[PDB]
Amino acid sequence: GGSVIVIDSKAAWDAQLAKGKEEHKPIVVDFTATWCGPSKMIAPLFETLSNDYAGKVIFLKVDVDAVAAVAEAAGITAMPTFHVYKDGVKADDLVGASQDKLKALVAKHAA
Repeated sequence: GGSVIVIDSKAAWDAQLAKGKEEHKPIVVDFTATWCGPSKMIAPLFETLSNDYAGKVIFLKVDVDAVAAVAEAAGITAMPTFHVYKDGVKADDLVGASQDKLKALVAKHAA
């Protein structure tokens, strides 16, 4: 899926956040579920932005079915939910399938 990194475990989740802190590059995470309509509708844009901003922003995907513990720790309630992580901690979020809002989120934290 474009440049998006599929997170398959808590261990991979921690390592990616640790690398993003090392490299001083922001991380945008898409918390998804295959039963969620809005999640499937904005996934193509998340993939496109992952290609456009490759080198500036790290893009992760967390399926709440595959890694329930990471979704629980993140406090997810609705989907799609986007989280921005800087230096290991959550710095921003965006809930909903708004296309303009997602483009603005990635642009805000890539500058």
